[PDB]
Amino acid sequence: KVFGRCELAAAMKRHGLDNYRGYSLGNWVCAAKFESNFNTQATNRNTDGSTDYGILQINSRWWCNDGRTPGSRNLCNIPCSALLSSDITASVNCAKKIVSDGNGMNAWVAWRNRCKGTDVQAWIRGCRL
Ligand SMILES: [Cl-]
Ligand SMILES: [Pt+2]
Ligand SMILES: [Pt+2]
Ligand SMILES: [Pt+2]
Ligand SMILES: [Pt+2]
Ligand SMILES: [Pt+2]
Ligand SMILES: [Pt+2]
Repeated sequence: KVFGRCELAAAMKRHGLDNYRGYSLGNWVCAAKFESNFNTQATNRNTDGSTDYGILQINSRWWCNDGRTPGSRNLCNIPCSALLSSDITASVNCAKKIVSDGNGMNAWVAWRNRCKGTDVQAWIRGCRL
C-alpha cells in the first residue's frame, strides 16, 4: 500500500509511535517518507546481501528473517515479509525494538541524513490526529 502522509501519521499514532523513546510523530513520518516513500511494499537489496523491508526499511541482518541473509539475527522474531503488509503493525512493533536498541532513530540512515535536526513537525502539518 502507498499511504498518504496524514493517513500514515494517524496509523503511526494509533500504534504508539508518537513520542515513543521521545521521538515525536513527525520524525517517524519523515523517516518513512525518505526510507520507503510511504510504500509498504518497498524493498532494497544491500551490498552486504541483506535486504531492507517495508515502510521503515527494516533490515534482515539484525531484525527479521528472510531466509537468505547468511549469519543474520532475527531480533524482532518475524519473517521480513510481514513488514510488507498494508497493516503496519509488524513494522511498528519491530521499529519500537530497534529505536530502543541504543542509537535511537540514528539506526535509520535516511532519518539521520534527511530528518534529524529539521522541522519534522512539517510532516504532520494539516493532519487530524
Ligand atoms: Cl533497520
Ligand atoms: Pt488509503
Ligand atoms: Pt492499524
Ligand atoms: Pt498497535
Ligand atoms: Pt515524494
Ligand atoms: Pt513485539
Ligand atoms: Pt489526538
